[PDB]
Amino acid sequence: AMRTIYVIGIGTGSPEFLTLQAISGLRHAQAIVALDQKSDLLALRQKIVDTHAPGTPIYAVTDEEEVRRWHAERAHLLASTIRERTPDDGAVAFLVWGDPSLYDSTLRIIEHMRNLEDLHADVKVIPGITAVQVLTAEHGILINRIGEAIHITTGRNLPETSAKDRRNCVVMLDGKTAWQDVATEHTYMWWGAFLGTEQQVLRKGYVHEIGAQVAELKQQLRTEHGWIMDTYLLRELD
Ligand SMILES: C[S@@+](CC[C@H](N)C(=O)[O-])C[C@H]1O[C@@H](n2cnc3c(N)ncnc32)[C@H](O)[C@@H]1O
Ligand SMILES: [Mg+2]
Repeated sequence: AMRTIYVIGIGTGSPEFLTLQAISGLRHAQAIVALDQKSDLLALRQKIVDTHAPGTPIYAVTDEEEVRRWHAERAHLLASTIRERTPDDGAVAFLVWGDPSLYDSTLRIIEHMRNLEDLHADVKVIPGITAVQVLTAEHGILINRIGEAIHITTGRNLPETSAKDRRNCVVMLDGKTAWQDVATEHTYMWWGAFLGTEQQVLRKGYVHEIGAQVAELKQQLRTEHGWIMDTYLLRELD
């Protein structure tokens, strides 16, 4: 009939964040794919699979005109791999850090690939715990004040974000230190890096007070580990 493609959120930093639904999907997949270096992450991901889908290898796919050429080749690669490793009624799982819906290209890639390679499949998305949810849980805070909007955005977008939206915003994908550029005396920040993991680091306080310190810390950690992923929440406590 058709194959099932599970797109499975595997959470952030720890195997404890996996849902029952995710575990069922992993255990029923006849093949596992991940579109991707960060050795710590590869190791965490393998640990999740070793625990729940032991005996199933992870097929990890890694990267002008060249990008467009790579996408076509990647599409052919994915379709061929799926057809080889699963029967016509079988199931493949794609692993996605956090939740598949949030700042991730896997679903888009799958949809493009299916169209280009004429791959008949039922796509089923399985939610997972996002970095945002780990940040708020580890700090023991609410993501909003009563009735308040929540603006989730990127470091690149932050300087162009309205003051009104910056009253309660979550910032992802910040390669720099964008809190320094938008803070007032009332701006409070909850920050975290390597959330969920044994190398988790949390900081909080007024940007007035801690912003330069966290900027220094983020560089220290990046030099040490070779990379860093942080998420933070800014709130105007006026
Ligand atoms: C490519 S997006 C993927 C988001 C993912 N789908 C999710 O639901 O969390 C990567 C961004 O997520 C955040 N991030 C992911 N893992 C993190 C972690 N363990 N600690 C802190 N931030 C993390 C950072 O903002 C990072 O730049
Ligand atoms: Mg205040």
